[PDB]
Amino acid sequence: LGGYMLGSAMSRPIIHFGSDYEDRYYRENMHRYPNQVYYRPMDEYSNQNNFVHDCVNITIKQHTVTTTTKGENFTETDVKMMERVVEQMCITQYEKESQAYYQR
Repeated sequence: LGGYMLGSAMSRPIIHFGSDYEDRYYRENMHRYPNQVYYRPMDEYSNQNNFVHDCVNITIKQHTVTTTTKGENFTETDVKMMERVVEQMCITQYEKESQAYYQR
């Protein structure tokens, strides 16, 4: 966390995996997953998935670590469901300042 920020929530997205089962599983148990993602300003690694994967892994880690506190682990399914969400948020965060940076 040594030099990041918490810039916006972007509610709780819905991301239709392609299985009615997962689509319920998430819609029940979404609250354990995030509604905000940490990130940094553009300092290298800023184009397609580069920036997104870095902030994703931090926020998926922050969830991991919040649940090593409570006495849980997110199994890899929950983690992959989180990654869908945490990516969708961070892509939106790229689509703010970086789009002004590439405006001129």
